[PDB]
Amino acid sequence: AMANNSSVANKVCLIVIDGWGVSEDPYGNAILNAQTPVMDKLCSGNWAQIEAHGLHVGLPEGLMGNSEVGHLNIGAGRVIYQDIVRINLAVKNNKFVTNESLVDACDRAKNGNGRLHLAGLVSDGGVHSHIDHMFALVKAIKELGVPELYLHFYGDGRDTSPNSGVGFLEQTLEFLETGYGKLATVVGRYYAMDRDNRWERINVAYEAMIGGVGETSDEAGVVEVVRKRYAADETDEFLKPIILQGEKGRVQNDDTIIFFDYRADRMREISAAMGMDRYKDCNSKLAHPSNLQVYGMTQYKAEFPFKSLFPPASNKNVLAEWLAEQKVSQFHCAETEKYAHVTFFFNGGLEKQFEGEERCLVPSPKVATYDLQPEMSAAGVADKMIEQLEAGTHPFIMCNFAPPDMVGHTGVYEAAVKACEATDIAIGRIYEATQKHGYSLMVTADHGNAEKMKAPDGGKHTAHTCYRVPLTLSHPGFKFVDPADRHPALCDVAPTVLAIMGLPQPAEMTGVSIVQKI
Amino acid sequence: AMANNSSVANKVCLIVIDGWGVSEDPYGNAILNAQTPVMDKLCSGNWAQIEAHGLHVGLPEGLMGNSEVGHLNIGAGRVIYQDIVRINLAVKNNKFVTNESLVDACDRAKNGNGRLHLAGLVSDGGVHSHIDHMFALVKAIKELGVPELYLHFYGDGRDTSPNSGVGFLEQTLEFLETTGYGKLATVVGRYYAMDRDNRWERINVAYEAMIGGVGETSDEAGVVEVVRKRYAADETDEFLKPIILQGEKGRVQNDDTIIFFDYRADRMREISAAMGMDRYKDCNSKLAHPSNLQVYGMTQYKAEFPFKSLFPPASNKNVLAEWLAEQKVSQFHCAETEKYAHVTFFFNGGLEKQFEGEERCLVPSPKVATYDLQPEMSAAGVADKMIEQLEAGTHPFIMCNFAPPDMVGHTGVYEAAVKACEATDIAIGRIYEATQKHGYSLMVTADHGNAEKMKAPDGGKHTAHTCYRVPLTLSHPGFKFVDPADRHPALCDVAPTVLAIMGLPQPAEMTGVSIVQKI
Ligand SMILES: [Cl-]
Ligand SMILES: [Cl-]
Ligand SMILES: [Cl-]
Ligand SMILES: [Cl-]
Ligand SMILES: [Mn+2]
Ligand SMILES: [Mn+2]
Ligand SMILES: [Zn+2]
Ligand SMILES: [Zn+2]
Repeated sequence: AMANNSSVANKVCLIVIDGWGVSEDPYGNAILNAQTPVMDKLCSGNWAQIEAHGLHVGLPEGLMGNSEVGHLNIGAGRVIYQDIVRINLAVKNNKFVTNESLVDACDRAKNGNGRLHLAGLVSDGGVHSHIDHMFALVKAIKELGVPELYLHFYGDGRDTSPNSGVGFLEQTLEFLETGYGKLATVVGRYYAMDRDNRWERINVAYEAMIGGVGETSDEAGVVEVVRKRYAADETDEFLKPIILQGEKGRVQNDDTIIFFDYRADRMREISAAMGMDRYKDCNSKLAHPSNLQVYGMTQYKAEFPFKSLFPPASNKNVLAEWLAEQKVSQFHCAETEKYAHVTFFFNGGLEKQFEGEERCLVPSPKVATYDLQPEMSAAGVADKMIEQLEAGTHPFIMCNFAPPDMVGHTGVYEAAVKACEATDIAIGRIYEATQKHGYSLMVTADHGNAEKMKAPDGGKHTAHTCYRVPLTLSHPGFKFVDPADRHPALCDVAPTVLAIMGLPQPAEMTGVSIVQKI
Repeated sequence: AMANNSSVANKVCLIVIDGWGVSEDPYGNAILNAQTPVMDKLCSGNWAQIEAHGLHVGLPEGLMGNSEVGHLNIGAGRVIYQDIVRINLAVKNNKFVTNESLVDACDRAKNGNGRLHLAGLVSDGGVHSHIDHMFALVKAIKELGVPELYLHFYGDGRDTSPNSGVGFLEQTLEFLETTGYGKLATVVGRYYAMDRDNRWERINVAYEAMIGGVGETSDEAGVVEVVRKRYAADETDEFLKPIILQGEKGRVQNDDTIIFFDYRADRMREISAAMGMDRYKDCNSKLAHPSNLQVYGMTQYKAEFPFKSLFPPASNKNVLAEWLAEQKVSQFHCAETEKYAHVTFFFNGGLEKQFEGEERCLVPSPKVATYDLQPEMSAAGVADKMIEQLEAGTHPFIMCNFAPPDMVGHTGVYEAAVKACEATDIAIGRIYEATQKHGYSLMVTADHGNAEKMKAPDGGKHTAHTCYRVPLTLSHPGFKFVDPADRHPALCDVAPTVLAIMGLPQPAEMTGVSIVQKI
């Protein structure tokens, strides 16, 4: 128990059903078709339906939700953005020109020797990078007034077929006359983007960038150089270096460099060769430049000192942390299959247990597949939550219910039906104890699943869905309201909890409470 | 980092493959049939095959392993038993006579009014209890010299047939006259004694039979005839209304002591709480509640109860993670999401505690509907993180789990299971190469089998774990495997062996043995 447990206005019990979405279509919908009298009552009158997929939860548009994202967003009281979504939003919304690390890098160049470099995979493959990110960067760098910009083009031959490079090269050249920036290197990813510690490969790109070791060319003719490579059966992935500009186009002493790939695994070696001691591993006859600073689109290794344009989200003052800071104790409970989700992920994506936080794990059943015991261990989770309600120790308690997602993944419709009936029973037992012991009950889900067990052709559908999830509230003194500018979403669950409890909301929660007092 | 990291003789990398068993049968064997050159080499020459099922890992005889049992036993360096196994062993090896809580209860009776009660379900059902356990308690209590012992018989009709109770009753009566000691005091159906839905009006019937003799009077000579008459009236074992023997002397009285012998908690919480706490209020009984009772349970029924238990939960002190921290040696635990709990909560002894110097790493599992769509799962990422720790050299003990063989094995797709095992072997190869570059000894084991048996005999899918042995490998050529003196080697021997290789002391709580020998 924590010192301020008494100051709380309302004690709250939060049930996160796993894989329970709202769909009015009955075909293969195990939730609609199950006997679910408890949720039928809670999901009536004052209840909301909130988004748990796509950009509402920080995922690419149209992509289904999942347990890790779902619990992260539920616990955070804000949208947790996947890296790609963050960068594409920055491009769409012209946010690079005020990006803290990009501004820092351009200030560095401006107060120094004026020289900046851009390096990465240049194609529309979208696995490691996108040319659109490089274009957005060039435009921002120009607007920020950097004197000299050079581009190092790593040719793509795996994510964009082996003969498209000549087109991305032509596109880049045409782009640059913008009227700003100069192409300095072309080399295949086989050399620049090795991830198997074959530093003799890395050395070709390192020497190309530092020393101009390669075939000399200029903007005029560079496409013909590449065509000559194609005719000799040397494709994009494997292009040996082509050198444009002269020493001025090389990565020199005091220069600043930005890698624009957002996937770390194939950038660790080249970035480390430029900005740390791995140049020693290259065995280059060239001298390593002094006083370089390297920036990455994202964090490539925690051990690296490089600043990142989009570093890992700090995720400060998630609900669990804020309650501890407010001196309010809490309880998190799940069975084994979702135990990590209510702990590691619910608490912001890190291994941390906060002062006053008590955790409880219920063993999952030992069966080959969960359709053989569709009720799983929902009953035992219910037992532990009822025990906490009778104690009354913790003003905020929460649990996860596993059956709908885990049985949903089997594709067995009748098993999913039994799973939803057992889950509804457990919810009813918790609800009756909340009403006897003075807790307000909120039921949600992290994403849907069991409401869609059949594909259109009548076969199994074993995946999560994009349907909305419920949000219920037993307290009669509140009414659900929508946000001003967007649909309600999981980021709004935690702000709302705090409102009911009568606690302050931290600035870091950019979600909003979606209830009003009445 | 930690202060004695440099004192270790050998740094150890422990890989726990999930669901990788040893079977020579090629039929449906995705492990054997997959291309696995790395594990084929590690599992040659000096290597061992160790047990991961049944009593070797604390489970009932013949029962397959699972990830919680396996990671518990691997982490603990001892057999982590299941309540049932512990009690059955105690009966076989005459250990009730020296059970600490049983002796406490018998000393209480002996120093007090001399009166002790046994209460539970009397049948061979084996779900909630076993009559063999009750007989063993009678024999031990007699040997301990308790003056008076009374038995309260809850009739079984759910875990055994509805008209079998007369046999268990006859058996019990003959048994008591074989011990010249102990008296049957009550017969009442589990419908009353063993409710688990808070129907306190049912609990009260049993409570009043035990406390005040509310029921039908009988004696040893008559009880069988009474029960048979119940049967003729369509009242079977589960629903027997109370039968009262010995009169008041057989009742639960002031200052009496009572032992419940069921090992399953869910149906004992109500009657035991009625006797030993405040739920007698809920019974609304006409009888006064007795003063100064003491209640003992076969096992712990609820943490909130003050009751001593004959077999309380394992303390699990000085598991490997705690012991390494106590020796001021740092450590690293890594897994992907599906097995992250197993390398943390379970590996460390079944609790939420992170010890000083322990660094943890969770690798996201792939977001696919079912894992046969990406059978390599995230084995490569786990390997990337282990290789980063091996290059750093910070932690003298590092360990990881590889999920694919178990999780893909559960899909029953043979070719996907094969791909899972090939990816697992590749990841192992990359780790092995890192341990040789950076001066670690490599040990590979598994928590139980799965993928070595993907097809049932009829050609259908086999999605379950198995009872096959698992490997234990060691790259250090200074040691040879040696079997234990008195049993097959098992998962409980993995942790002691690690310590032996690292040159560290072994805590007394690790009752496993190192199964290597210095050369
Ligand atoms: Cl790739
Ligand atoms: Cl933040
Ligand atoms: Cl039962
Ligand atoms: Cl112990
Ligand atoms: Mn799922
Ligand atoms: Mn398994
Ligand atoms: Zn989920
Ligand atoms: Zn396992």
